[PDB]
Amino acid sequence: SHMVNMVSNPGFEDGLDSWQDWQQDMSAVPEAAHNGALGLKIGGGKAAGGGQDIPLKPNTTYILGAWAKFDSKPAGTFDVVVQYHLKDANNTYVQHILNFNETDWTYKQLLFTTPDVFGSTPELALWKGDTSKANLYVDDVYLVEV
Ligand SMILES: OC[C@H]1O[C@@H](O[C@H]2[C@H](O)[C@@H](O)[C@H](O[C@H]3[C@H](O)[C@@H](O)[C@H](O[C@H]4[C@H](O)[C@@H](O)[C@H](O[C@H]5[C@H](O)[C@@H](O)[C@H](O)O[C@@H]5CO)O[C@@H]4CO)O[C@@H]3CO)O[C@@H]2CO)[C@H](O)[C@@H](O)[C@@H]1O
Ligand SMILES: [Ca+2]
Repeated sequence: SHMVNMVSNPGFEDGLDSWQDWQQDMSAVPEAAHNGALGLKIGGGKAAGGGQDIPLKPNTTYILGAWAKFDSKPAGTFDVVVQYHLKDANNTYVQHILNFNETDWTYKQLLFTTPDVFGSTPELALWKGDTSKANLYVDDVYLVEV
């Protein structure tokens, strides 16, 4: 079966379309492509990233996945995250996190199950917290209902 990818412009083949650019250090470039013509490059030297809002169903399991690599050895990580608050008194911030520190193309995925009620709109974050000179490439991001 072909399962719908909920991520808009998931392979950056439409450049930066549908991705919020938080630090102005994102570019869609050939060298960052694992698939197709383009991938996302997040420039090194400081923490930077981007993301998009993706409304999710309650009490539902999702696959979150991505291909990523640093072009040189990072100090920290690049993280692919689905994050949202719970509707509780503590405003609990839930994060489903894939950590990447690899210097070769690497695919990782996780599965998570959403709560009964959301406290905020789920956000898919591509967060390169690493502050080394290493550039980060990411491509073919997936968010898929099971
Ligand atoms: O800049 C203008 C622009 O801002 C937008 O808001 C952005 C903001 O710019 C970003 O800086 C911010 O980045 C945050 C990431 O979204 C979020 O995913 C990340 O969360 C961290 C978390 O802080 C950390 O504790 C966690 O550590 C885990 C480890 O990774 C695991 O290995 C370990 O096992 O467990 C720990 C604990 O769980 O990692 C996660 C993932 O890295 O924190 C970033 C901030 O430091 O995102 C904002 C959006 O949410 C704004 O939206 C725009 O409108 C505006 O133009
Ligand atoms: Ca691509």
